[PDB]
Amino acid sequence: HWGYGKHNGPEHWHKDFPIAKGERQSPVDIDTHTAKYDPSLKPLSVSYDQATSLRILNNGHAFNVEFDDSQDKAVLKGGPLDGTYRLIQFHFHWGSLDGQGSEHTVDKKKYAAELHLVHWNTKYGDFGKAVQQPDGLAVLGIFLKVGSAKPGLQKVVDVLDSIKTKGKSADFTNFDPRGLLPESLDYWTYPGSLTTPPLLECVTWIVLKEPISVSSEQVLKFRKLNFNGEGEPEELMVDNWRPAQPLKNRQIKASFK
Ligand SMILES: [Zn+2]
Repeated sequence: HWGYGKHNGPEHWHKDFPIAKGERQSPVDIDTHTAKYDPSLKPLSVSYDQATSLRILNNGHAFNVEFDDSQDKAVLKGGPLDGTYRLIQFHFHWGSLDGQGSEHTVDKKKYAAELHLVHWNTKYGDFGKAVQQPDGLAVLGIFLKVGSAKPGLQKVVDVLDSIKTKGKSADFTNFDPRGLLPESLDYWTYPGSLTTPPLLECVTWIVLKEPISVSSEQVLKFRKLNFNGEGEPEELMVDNWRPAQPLKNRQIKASFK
């Protein structure tokens, strides 16, 4: 029964998921004055040309756009990573107001939202095995600010009416995740965790420096989603973000000077 309310939000998660107070929790604040350039970091390789989206699902905490991860169709490699990581889903976290919504922060700045493209390391065979490993997942995080519309998001926005409430799904084929990327692939990277229960410390985070812009109408449609199921009391799906956690014994590395 975890969520983002008063009685079940991030500050309660540790009772059921004690690693919430662990050594490698996410998100974190990215201090651009202490992150150090690492010349051994390689460019990211994002290979999404054969991506096969299947479905979109309201899981009661966000919505997931799901992919076929039974072949190396949409993969992330390079950067800080060893090996090949397959895209399984993306989702967002967003606010009730444009001044909050992101999970990571940059010099304490909160963005309106944050996109997470979730990938698992093919050496572990399946997502469920990957999340048990410290190098099991690679999550590409992309900030959203409100400004111009993002044309490549509009197909997602327009399906949201069909998945208003928890447990609803809809076919969602032929969606191209390349339309969600910024121009630059400059990034920060650090070792961390899932940002939702079970909060497993299995993620190499790759957070892009450059935000994407979405329109105020686009974000407004995110905020019409519901956390509840159909026929239950309506509670708008907003503020589904975990705040920054202690960095502890970690360094954030930058791919760029
Ligand atoms: Zn996420």
